[PDB]
Amino acid sequence: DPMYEQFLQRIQAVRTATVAKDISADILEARHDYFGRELCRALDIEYRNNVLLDEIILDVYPGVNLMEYNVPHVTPDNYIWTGDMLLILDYKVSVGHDSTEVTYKKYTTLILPVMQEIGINTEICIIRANPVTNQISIVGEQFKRLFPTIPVELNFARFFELRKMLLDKFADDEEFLMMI
Ligand SMILES: COC(=O)/C(O)=C/C(=O)C1(Cc2ccc(Cl)cc2)CCN(Cc2ccccc2)CC1
Ligand SMILES: [Mn+2]
Ligand SMILES: [Mn+2]
Repeated sequence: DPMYEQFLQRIQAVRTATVAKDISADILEARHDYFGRELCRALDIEYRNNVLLDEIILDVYPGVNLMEYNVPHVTPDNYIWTGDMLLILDYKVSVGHDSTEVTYKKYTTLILPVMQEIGINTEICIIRANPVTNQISIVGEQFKRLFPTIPVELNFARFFELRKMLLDKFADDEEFLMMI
C-alpha cells in the first residue's frame, strides 16, 4: 500500500508537533478521499474531488454567461448531472453530524440561490461514512431515490492505526495535544 507506507515513513521521522499536526490532517483527508473513491466506485458515478462551482455550472449549462451572475467560488467534492437535475455531492467521514450540518448550511445557502436564478434544478447531498461502524448516512432525497442501496466495502482500520501511532508518539507533547 503506497499510501500507508508514505504516511508511516512520515510518522517515523516526525519530530515536531506542527509537522505532526499536518500528518494528522493529511490522514483525515486521505480517509475522506478514500471514501469518495469507494463511494463513487460502488455507484459507478464519475469520481471528482473539489469541483469549482463555475465549472459545474458550465458543464451543465454551456450557454451560461457567468459574469451575469454572482457565483460563490465553492468547490463541492462532486456532482451528478442527470440531464434534468443537479445533485451536488460532498463526502464526509465522521462519527458525528457536526461536519455535515456545517457543510449542509454552507452549500444550501451559497449554491442554491445562484442555481435558482440560472434555472438549474439543484439538490445538496451530503454522504457521510462513520469510520468506526462503516455505516453511511445520506442527506438528500433525490440521491436516496437514485441510490437506495450503497454497496461499499469500507475498511478504515489502516487510517486509524496510522493516526493512533501519531497520537501515541506525541502523547506527552502539550503543544500537539492543543493543536488536535
Ligand atoms: C469533508 O468535507 C470537507 O470538509 C472537505 O471536503 C474539505 C476539502 O475539500 C478540503 C480538504 C480536506 C480537508 C480535511 C478533510 Cl477531513 C477532508 C478533505 C479542501 C478544500 N477546502 C475548501 C476550503 C478551504 C479553506 C477554507 C474553507 C473551505 C476545504 C478542505
Ligand atoms: Mn472536498
Ligand atoms: Mn468532502
